[PDB]
Amino acid sequence: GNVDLVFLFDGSMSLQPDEFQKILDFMKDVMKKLSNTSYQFAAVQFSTSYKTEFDFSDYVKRKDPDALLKHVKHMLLLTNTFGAINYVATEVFREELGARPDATKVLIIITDGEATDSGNIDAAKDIIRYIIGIGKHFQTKESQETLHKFASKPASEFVKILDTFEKLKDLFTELQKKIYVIE
Amino acid sequence: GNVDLVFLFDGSMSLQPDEFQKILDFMKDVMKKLSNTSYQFAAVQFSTSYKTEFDFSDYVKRKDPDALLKHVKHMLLLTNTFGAINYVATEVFREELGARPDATKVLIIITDGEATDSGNIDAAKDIIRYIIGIGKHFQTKESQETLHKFASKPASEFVKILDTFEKLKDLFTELQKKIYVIE
Ligand SMILES: [Cl-]
Ligand SMILES: [Cl-]
Ligand SMILES: [Mn+2]
Ligand SMILES: [Mn+2]
Repeated sequence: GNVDLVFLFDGSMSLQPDEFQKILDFMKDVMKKLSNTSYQFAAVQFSTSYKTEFDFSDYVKRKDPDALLKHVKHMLLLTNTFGAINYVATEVFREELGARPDATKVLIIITDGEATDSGNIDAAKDIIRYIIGIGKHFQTKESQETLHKFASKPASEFVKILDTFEKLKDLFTELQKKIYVIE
Repeated sequence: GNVDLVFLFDGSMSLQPDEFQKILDFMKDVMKKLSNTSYQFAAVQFSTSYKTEFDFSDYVKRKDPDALLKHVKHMLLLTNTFGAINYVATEVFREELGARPDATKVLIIITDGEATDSGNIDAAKDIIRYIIGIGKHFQTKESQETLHKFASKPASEFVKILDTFEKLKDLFTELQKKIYVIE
């Protein structure tokens, strides 16, 4: 059926210009591949606070991915992941913002560091949540587990750990192998 | 998993140059949208006889549909669909020709007239068969009914009827709404 997918990307102080660009490229690639499908998209940059770069209505109005993200500016601040996730659940997934009523909700969280805040993401528990942890900040198994709480279960399918930002290209390659025209 | 898909397109005399071109356009549109996925394609033109325009190996070596179908010459003869389907079953789905051993076999038959031969297609029965009947030769319930025996069950899912070749543009729009990234 319909799929309303939200990209919640890390814009923290740790990211180098090229790394931030690779995150933007990844989001665009998936969007272009899935253009003219039953998917609709929204994008929110998060660091210390949260900013919807374009919401569902924006995408519907102008499907152009490159145009939708042409305005993004790297925040360069903290990594308040609990707040960011709750922000999507209540401020982005809204009918008035273009979200479709009984559409399946999906969240693709991309981050390069552990969350600097805490609390709960209970309000977002019914959204299908994928998280992509990139870079040396996720070298240890300990740091990787910290991401499970944000993603759906099992972690084996929903939590993806990438050692480099270059690997985002590999991940896109792999996701395309999972694309099918369903009966 | 892996999907080996063969397009079997009508090259009969009834087809005008632009109608035959729209059939090719449909095939290429499909292939382009499904590029870099688990799908691999082969195309066979049929009329009085049959011709593999490119096989699975060719597709793999040069994944460019436009380049893959540039030499196609409209046969302009009859409509031997029974023989054609049997040819795909035994002369196209072959590992030496690029077909993957246990990939799901799918056959997309595109035609604008009733078969001019008879027999059976028992040998192609394990292949998921879709048939697209286009035009004036299918304006009666009887003519449309004859297409059923070539496709998988139920006909309501595997038989597609288009009043015009223009409609192949519509059909492609429709099928894309069924494109999803599987878990
Ligand atoms: Cl950081
Ligand atoms: Cl004909
Ligand atoms: Mn960071
Ligand atoms: Mn014909």
